[PDB]
Amino acid sequence: MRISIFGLGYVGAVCAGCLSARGHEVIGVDVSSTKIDLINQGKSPIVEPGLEALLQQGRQTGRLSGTTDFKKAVLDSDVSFICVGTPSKKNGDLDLGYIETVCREIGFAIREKSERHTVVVRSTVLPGTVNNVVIPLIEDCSGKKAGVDFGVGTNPEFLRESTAIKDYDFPPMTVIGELDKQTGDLLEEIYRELDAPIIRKTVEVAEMIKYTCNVWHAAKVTFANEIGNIAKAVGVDGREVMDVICQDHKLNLSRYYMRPGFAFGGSCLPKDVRALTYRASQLDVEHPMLGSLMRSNSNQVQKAFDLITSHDTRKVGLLGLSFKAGTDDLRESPLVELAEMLIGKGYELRIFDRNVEYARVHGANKEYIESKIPHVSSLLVSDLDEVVASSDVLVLGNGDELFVDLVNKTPSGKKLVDLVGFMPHTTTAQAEGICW
Amino acid sequence: MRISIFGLGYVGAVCAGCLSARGHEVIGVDVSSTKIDLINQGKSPIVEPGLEALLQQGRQTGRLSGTTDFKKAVLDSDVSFICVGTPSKKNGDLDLGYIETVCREIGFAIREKSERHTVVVRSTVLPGTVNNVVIPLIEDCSGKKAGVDFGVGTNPEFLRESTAIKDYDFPPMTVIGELDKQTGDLLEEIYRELDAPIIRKTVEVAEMIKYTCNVWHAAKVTFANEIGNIAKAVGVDGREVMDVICQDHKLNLSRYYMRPGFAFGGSCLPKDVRALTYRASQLDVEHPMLGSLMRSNSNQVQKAFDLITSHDTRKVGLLGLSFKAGTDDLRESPLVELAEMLIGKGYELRIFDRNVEYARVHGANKEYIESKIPHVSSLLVSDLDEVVASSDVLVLGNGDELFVDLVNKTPSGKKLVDLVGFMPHTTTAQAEGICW
Ligand SMILES: Nc1nc2c(ncn2[C@@H]2O[C@H](COP(=O)(O)OP(=O)(O)O[C@H]3O[C@H](C(=O)O)[C@@H](O)[C@H](O)[C@@H]3O)[C@@H](O)[C@H]2O)c(=O)[nH]1
Ligand SMILES: Nc1nc2c(ncn2[C@@H]2O[C@H](COP(=O)(O)OP(=O)(O)O[C@H]3O[C@H](C(=O)O)[C@@H](O)[C@H](O)[C@@H]3O)[C@@H](O)[C@H]2O)c(=O)[nH]1
Ligand SMILES: OC[C@H]1O[C@@](CO)(O[C@H]2O[C@H](CO)[C@@H](O)[C@H](O)[C@H]2O)[C@@H](O)[C@@H]1O
Repeated sequence: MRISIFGLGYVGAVCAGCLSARGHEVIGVDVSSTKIDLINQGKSPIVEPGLEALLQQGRQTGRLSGTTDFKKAVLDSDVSFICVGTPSKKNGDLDLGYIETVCREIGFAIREKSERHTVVVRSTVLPGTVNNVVIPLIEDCSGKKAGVDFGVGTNPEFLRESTAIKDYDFPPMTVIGELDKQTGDLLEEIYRELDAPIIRKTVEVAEMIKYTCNVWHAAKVTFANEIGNIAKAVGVDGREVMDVICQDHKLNLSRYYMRPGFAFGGSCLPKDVRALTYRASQLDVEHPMLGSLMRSNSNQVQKAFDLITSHDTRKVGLLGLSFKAGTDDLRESPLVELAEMLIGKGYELRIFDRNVEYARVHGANKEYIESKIPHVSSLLVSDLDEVVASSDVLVLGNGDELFVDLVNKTPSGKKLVDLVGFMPHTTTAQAEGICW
Repeated sequence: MRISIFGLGYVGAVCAGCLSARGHEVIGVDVSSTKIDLINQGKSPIVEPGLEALLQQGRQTGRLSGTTDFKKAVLDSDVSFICVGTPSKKNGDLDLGYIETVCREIGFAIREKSERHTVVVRSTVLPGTVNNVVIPLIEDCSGKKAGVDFGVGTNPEFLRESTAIKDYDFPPMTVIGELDKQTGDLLEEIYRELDAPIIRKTVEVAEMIKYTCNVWHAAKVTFANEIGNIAKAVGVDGREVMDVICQDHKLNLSRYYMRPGFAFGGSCLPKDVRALTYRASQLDVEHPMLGSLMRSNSNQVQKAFDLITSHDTRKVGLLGLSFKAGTDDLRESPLVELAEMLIGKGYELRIFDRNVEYARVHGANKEYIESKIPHVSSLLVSDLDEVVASSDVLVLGNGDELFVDLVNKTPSGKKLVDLVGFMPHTTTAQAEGICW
């Protein structure tokens, strides 16, 4: 395919090299005549292993060239990848300056082009950027309309500097933000041979995925460092500790714990976080990230409370009370906390939990339930149908499979607040999720 | 084996069921008459799938029993597991109250026994607890010596409530904290049949591993929730976003980013963290964890500075300047930041980086290197041997393979500050790690 790439930096030069190596005819575009001149000499503008060879190969086969003539580039290509910078503004916000300039240029360029052109944003931009910035600018400069006249989509990159070519060749996945199907199909064709999933999503999901990947990488580093600092302070090797953590692919390096939802609770996570951070404090080890967990957690409880109390009714049914489905353990259950908040605010609360109800009859926790939290346990209702019938707002609190039916076919006149993820789709007038 | 278990709660009751089901003679000890009575009836004190059957089986076969008689329990077993509570004190610190009484009880019971007994702590306790609390109390009350007269070890548990039996049967790994070899060997024999690695470390490392696992789990949930909250605010399904994150087993769900070391940097992580948190703030989405990353990161830079300047010399050699080995990219490099801190405080700094040295004269970043940061780049030295010979403190800043030789064969009269992990072992008088 004929392809134009806007921006020949750390990302764009690699893409240019990798695409031309696969047989595409690539025209690199940059405002920097320094970078353009190097590329036309088969020279890498950066230190990146293997890049110079790919650029050399591209010039020799006539499949790679560099230019500042953006109009010609667009006229001579089927698709333009935007790979320009999105640096921070002074205040930390996303600087759209370069994206804006390129969009105007591309719009001017396609104004009289009679073949359908396609624009693909590889640069990392926030959700909303394509709708509110890219499309309007291109549409205003071209006199054409997105979709029918020109294709638009996003295609984030996951390359790491120093291993960019290997990362391109063997990525974890290809992510496509799709508006019109033609562009999505075009991108699928370009990446089709890679051994990784092609994931097509809305533009907004695609961009959120990119940011989430990068912030996750940052969170991982930060976690390893804070733990490392604590380990050193207690006289052990932080690398040894993290090495063992990384041998666990069931809980540590799996998708478990990675579902957006409600606060964590139970008899161990809260106390163990408090104890480790307490010890770190005693040892003069600052730990901003580890020290933020409990506050964030409490914030999530408040968030659920705010969703529940936003409905002009006092009749709340709480589905689940112990900290997890399948256990009766009430210790530091966020659902108990939520229940107590509701009771404190005068709500008419009914609660269903088959595990806790069972525990009132069989088990060693009867005294806790009847004497320690009587204000809450007295609100237990043994019949799920009754909780549903007599409540207006139903809160899906933990993962009991018995709550599935209620979500699949909700009686009329009820509002659901989903803290776990039972909902098949996003928030509607009758059902709202805490993170969807 | 003959095993006694102290504490028949959520963890202990499960261990009692699973050990007796494997053919061991198990004597469960608790101060709660309620729990003991239930065990003796073959009844579960808790709602935990499959547990009651195991307890029934243990009573039927005559392998399981419960008692408050701690002395007799110890006399009639060869190993005691401690599974008592370790709840928070009011201040968030670890409450050692239950472990202290159990240690005294066990200590008095072993005084009454000539044969060698073995004590294994399964309860989650902070690094240092076994050496500073458990051992002294057992020794004091028994008048005997740890390791020599009685076996001592730790064996953290990784069980989740509601899936505890499945987790016992199919754990990610078995972790053993070891003092005397006999106890380590005994624990290995108990867990040999399981399909998972057996990891034997010092007691402190074992204790640290357990905490790190739980705080990691807490961090995972918190990350998912904060991202979810942002996702909902931008009109997207947070679950859809995280589902895609979890499809990446190369960067997201791998060990990459999980090594303790230095601050993250480069042209993308910092700016993307800043942009996402900025947007979250605009959308009134609180995000304590995500909002803590940059501060923790800057703290790590300060930590390195502190180690470097602790040596009473001004001659510093910095090995690595760009943000990663194998690239010349200086954008938001933590090593450049560190260099500037050192220059600002009057240090005699020499810098080695083969990539920046190359880029300074070939490529597209020359003007930045020569005109923007000459106060740093002018300190570049071509010969690694020269930076080494002329400096007193050498800082291992990024992962260049060239630095390996310096670490394995360090010339006399140097102090190494390892920010990466080149050191084979922990901190010594001549070499210190940022997290080891
Ligand atoms: N302490 C520590 N730091 C680490 C570790 N692993 C990496 N780092 C650091 O994390 C930073 C970023 O490195 P890396 O992610 O390897 O490279 P890069 O920043 O070029 O790539 C990331 O941004 C890309 C991008 O947005 O363009 C992404 O595409 C890419 O996937 C990465 O997330 C660097 O400061 C690293 O030193 C670790 O285990 N421990
Ligand atoms: N939001 C969200 N919450 C989650 C997710 N997965 C689990 N949770 C929650 O995380 C909390 C802890 O649950 P879990 O770890 O499944 O069970 P438990 O707390 O019994 O076990 C943990 O502590 C044990 C222990 O110390 O005894 C550990 O052994 C064990 O591995 C766990 O870390 C609960 O509040 C859960 O609801 C998720 O994907 N998203
Ligand atoms: O150490 C000698 C003695 O120990 C036994 C068990 O008591 O074996 C243990 O130690 C061996 C050597 O380290 C290990 O290979 C083995 O796994 C462990 O049980 C006896 O086999 C031996 O006589």
